Amino acid sequence: TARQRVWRAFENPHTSTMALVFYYVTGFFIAVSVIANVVETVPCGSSPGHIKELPCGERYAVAFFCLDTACVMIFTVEYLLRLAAAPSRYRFVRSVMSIIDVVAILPYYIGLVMTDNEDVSGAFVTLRVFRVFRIFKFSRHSQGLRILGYTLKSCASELGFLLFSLTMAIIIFATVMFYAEKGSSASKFTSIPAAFWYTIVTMTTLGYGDMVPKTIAGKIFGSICSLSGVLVIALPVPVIVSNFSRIYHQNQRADKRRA
Amino acid sequence: TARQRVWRAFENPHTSTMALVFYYVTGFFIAVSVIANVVETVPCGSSPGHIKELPCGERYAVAFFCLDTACVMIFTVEYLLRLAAAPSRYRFVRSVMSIIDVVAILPYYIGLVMTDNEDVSGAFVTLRVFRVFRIFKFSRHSQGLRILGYTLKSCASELGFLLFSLTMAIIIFATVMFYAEKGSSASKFTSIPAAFWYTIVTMTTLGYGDMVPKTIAGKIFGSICSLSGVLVIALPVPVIVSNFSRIYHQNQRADKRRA
Amino acid sequence: TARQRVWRAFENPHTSTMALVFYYVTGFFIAVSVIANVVETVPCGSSPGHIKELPCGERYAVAFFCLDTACVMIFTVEYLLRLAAAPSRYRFVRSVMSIIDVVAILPYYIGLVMTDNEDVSGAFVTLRVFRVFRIFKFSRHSQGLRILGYTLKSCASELGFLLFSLTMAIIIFATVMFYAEKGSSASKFTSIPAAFWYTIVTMTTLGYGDMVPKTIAGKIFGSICSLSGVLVIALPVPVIVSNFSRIYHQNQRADKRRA
Amino acid sequence: TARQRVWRAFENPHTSTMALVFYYVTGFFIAVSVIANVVETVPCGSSPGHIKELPCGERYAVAFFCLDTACVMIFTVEYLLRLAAAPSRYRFVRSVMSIIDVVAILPYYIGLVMTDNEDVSGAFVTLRVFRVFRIFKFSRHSQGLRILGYTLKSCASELGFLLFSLTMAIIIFATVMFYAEKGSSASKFTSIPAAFWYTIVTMTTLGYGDMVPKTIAGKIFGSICSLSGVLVIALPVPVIVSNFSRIYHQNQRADKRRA
Ligand SMILES: [K+]
Ligand SMILES: [K+]
Ligand SMILES: [K+]
Ligand SMILES: [K+]
Repeated sequence: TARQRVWRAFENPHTSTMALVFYYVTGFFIAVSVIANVVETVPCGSSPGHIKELPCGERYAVAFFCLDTACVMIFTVEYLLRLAAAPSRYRFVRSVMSIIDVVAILPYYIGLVMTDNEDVSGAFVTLRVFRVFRIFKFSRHSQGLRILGYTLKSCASELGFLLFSLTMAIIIFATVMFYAEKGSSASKFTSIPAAFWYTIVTMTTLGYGDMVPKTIAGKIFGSICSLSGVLVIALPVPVIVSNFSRIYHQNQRADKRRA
Repeated sequence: TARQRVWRAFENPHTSTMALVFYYVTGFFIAVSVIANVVETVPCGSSPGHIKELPCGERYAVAFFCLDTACVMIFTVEYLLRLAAAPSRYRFVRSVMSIIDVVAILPYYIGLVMTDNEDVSGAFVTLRVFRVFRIFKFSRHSQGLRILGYTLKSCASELGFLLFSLTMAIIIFATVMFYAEKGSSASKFTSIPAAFWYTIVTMTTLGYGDMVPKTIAGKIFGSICSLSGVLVIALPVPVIVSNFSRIYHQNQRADKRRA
Repeated sequence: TARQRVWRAFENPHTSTMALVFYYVTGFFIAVSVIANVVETVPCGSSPGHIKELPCGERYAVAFFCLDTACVMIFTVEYLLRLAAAPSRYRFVRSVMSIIDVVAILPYYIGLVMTDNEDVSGAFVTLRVFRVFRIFKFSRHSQGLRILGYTLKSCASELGFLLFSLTMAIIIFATVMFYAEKGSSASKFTSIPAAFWYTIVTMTTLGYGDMVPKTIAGKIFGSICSLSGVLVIALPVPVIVSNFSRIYHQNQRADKRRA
Repeated sequence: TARQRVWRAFENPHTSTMALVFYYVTGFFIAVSVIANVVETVPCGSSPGHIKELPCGERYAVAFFCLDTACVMIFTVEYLLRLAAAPSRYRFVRSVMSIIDVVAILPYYIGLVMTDNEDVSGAFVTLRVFRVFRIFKFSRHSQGLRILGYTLKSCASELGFLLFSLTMAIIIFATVMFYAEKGSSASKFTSIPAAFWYTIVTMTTLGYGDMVPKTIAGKIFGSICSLSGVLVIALPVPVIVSNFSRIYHQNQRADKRRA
């Protein structure tokens, strides 16, 4: 029944002090890995023996590699233990969180096996991006009751419909703006996909201001887009508020049910 | 009983499998026409024998014309069958979906009969814009768009009042901003219609930043406009969500009446 | 009882057809006055006998003066009739709407009596601004049930508290940003009142981008300001939604009470 | 029974008219100190005998110092009486209003004892910033601030979770934007902390426009970030309004219990 004990330690950390300490140390390692990934891109000053400043990941490549490999060893042993402790190993692997784990650790090994092609580009940057997946294990650690997550799932149909309507509106407004502004001087509306950027920025009430209309027709349709954007940004608030109230009351009723 | 069978197959595609196949085929062609319209404006890049990169709709004008006319023939045939199978031709034409189909289908024929004036300026832009309403045919492919349109129809007098109040506030704030900003050096507030743009951008909380006040009075009234825009973000939500909720409740009442 | 008849015609337009036609013609004159004020600032092209283009109000000064004086005569006779028809003339004058009327018409007469000092500045622009008050008579004409107005009055305490808290937050964040950014190169945070503009723009989620932080401390506190701005723009929506629902239900219950 | 009478006069200014006078006097001095802090940074304009316009706090450093020390002596005396009249000195000091008073009152004395190092850089900025918390003493002058602070205390774990989730999303989006934008020419995404600014600006729907993506991948992920920001505008509203409504209901329950 050893698998039962280790699985109970993993899936339920507060039951045993050993489970709690393992949970806390692996959370600490997750946090240090995230911070190391963020910090290795910060340029170090004083330009030691170089024309320009180097990032922390290049000036201290060995140190950051040691930190990354320590974090990856911890994550790998933890994942293998979870795999060997799962009552249904196939079902555990089919879980989304196991997918997050595997896609978080495998970038390191892929970078290892491509050491011969050290000058790799496009795939190297993509692997370094995929290292961001380690953050998603925080929600395994900050696994507090997902009342907001449950309410977001409660509005999944509304969000899907809102995204479809947003796609329709974006295409329509982008067509209109491109044809209203294709002819301006040094125009940034060089195509309908180019106006996708303006439309998505306007309908979310960002307004960066890099692409702004310069024609009277362009400004009229940009105003229509702005009002549609006000509606877009404003709709979800009462929906989420009502759903959150309902779910919180359901959870309190379940609490008084279990008591 | 053949024409009415065809008509009910049009209304209810899920009944007959052949009707469902025709439904999915026309939906796929709608999506293809929309994507072709969006893509034909993209610059091809490194145009062969041309310094400037031509749009893909100009590099391959023959291929894009053939694809467009294929989609247009499909739409015209489908509309003609919808006209023949419809019991009341006048009322069916009066149905808003029929108007959408008509306004999406003529632009191709208008471009056809206008081939003598192939050197036009402006009108071709309007026709190519009107080609975008092929998207609205997707209303026939979703219950969400149908209920959204019903809600928008419900919020007609109320959203009209909100648009009227927004127009009032826009004129007031544009007046005060033009008069505060007309004297500035190299000012963009050259008139009150010119300040309509700044006012509508500020209320919607875009803030592109192309027109910003540069005087103390202008900045004061811009702050007032910004706060009024914060209120604008909230003004139409009660009406929209109340009408939508009423429609939702009546729909669930009908659904339980079905049971 | 003539005063009774004329007062009933004024305060209740739909009772008599004469009252309705007078109401509609004075509304038409209000609209034409508003449009004339907006249009007289639009620059006329072709620069007739001038170095630069003239606005419609200067190229056609006589025509716009005739239009303005016709509108002012109509407004003046209407206001005098209302004054002579009011059962309590002092109480009628004490009404806010009579104040709006008097402040809408008197700018014209003040401009008349200052014809000797035709080169007046600062007060002339202020009078032309005060001509915007004619728009507020639309809400006398579009006097439809102010459910939104009643709900806004229902939240008057909440809005007052929100403005006080907004003033506190603006002063605090402006102090912090000015002291974080007083030393940057060519800094636009030249004073705490200068940073009032940045703070009010950031806390409303405009982000024009003319004043942006350039220091690490400035960016940190700008991020705190941005989050506070998200809260500011987001709070009023559920409040107004609930109040609107409550007031609409109260009004429907009053309707079924009167029936 | 004199000390406790003084203490209850401090707690309940409306009881004794002399207590109310002292209350309004200290509130007026708080407002005066706040306005003096704000105004002393304004450039005086056309400095006599100086090319650069000095701030009013430097043109009249003696007058502003005298006004500041008057306000500080009033605050120090008022705090000393609050300390003497308080029954439990330790607990009263532990009360948050006492901490606010202390942190607002020391900066003047810290500047006093530091007069030897009158040539400091940076520390004086921190002290002058800490002078802004004289505003928070207005919490003693409003029930709205008190209930707002109680609500913020209630939304402690939940708003902590929201800040944690915002940090997670900010790190993820900053990573993807830095890696999409690091290769651009003259890019402002020089690191992941550098892209923290763009990410937090985009989620809050500011869009200053100083940092904008200039690559197709960057624009795609910026659009995703913009939509996530639209969701951010709605995420904390349910918690805030639910806790505030619970506090409001309990307050009305207590008020009717008073009746
Ligand atoms: K901007
Ligand atoms: K916004
Ligand atoms: K914005
Ligand atoms: K903006």
